[PDB]
Amino acid sequence: FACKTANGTAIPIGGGSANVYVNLAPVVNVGQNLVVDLSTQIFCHNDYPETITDYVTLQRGSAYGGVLSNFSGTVKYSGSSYPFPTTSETPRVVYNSRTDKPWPVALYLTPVGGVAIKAGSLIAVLILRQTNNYNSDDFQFVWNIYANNDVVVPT
Ligand SMILES: CNS(=O)(=O)c1ccc(-c2ccc(O[C@H]3O[C@H](CO)[C@@H](O)[C@H](O)[C@@H]3O)cc2)cc1
Repeated sequence: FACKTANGTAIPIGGGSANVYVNLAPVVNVGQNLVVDLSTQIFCHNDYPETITDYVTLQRGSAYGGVLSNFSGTVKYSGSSYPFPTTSETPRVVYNSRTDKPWPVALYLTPVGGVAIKAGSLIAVLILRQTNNYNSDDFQFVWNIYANNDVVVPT
């Protein structure tokens, strides 16, 4: 089991850390959601699906910077939503193919004015936890999520 990003970096077998850079809607109003879709950013696969089933959770999602100070909301993981920043580990998603499969995570963030997220800033850290039905591997793939652009909340 290993993963790759839309910015051309990787995390190999056994886990590790990578940076992800997301383009964000430049304007989000109060009462609206800013969507941060990681399924277009993070892709993973199973290295031996003939015999091994991989299980993948969002272990913890943490907020930083302007997201931490100016937003609340949810994380949607494989079709169900939970508070973000997270308060539990999600259910598992199965990875059962060598073919790249998106990691089905998206943040829905709503403003609690002006530049609310600064370009280049860290907005979130998402920990992907991978186990399997084969051995006792239990690995963390740590994704540091950065904004590529400013996000403005109008008055
Ligand atoms: C080379 N001979 S073989 O066909 O029998 C063979 C080759 C590779 C493997 C192999 C076993 C464990 C592996 O472990 C990783 O990949 C798993 C499947 O994605 C993960 O569950 C593990 O955590 C680990 O990343 C990867 C490849 C097994 C058999």
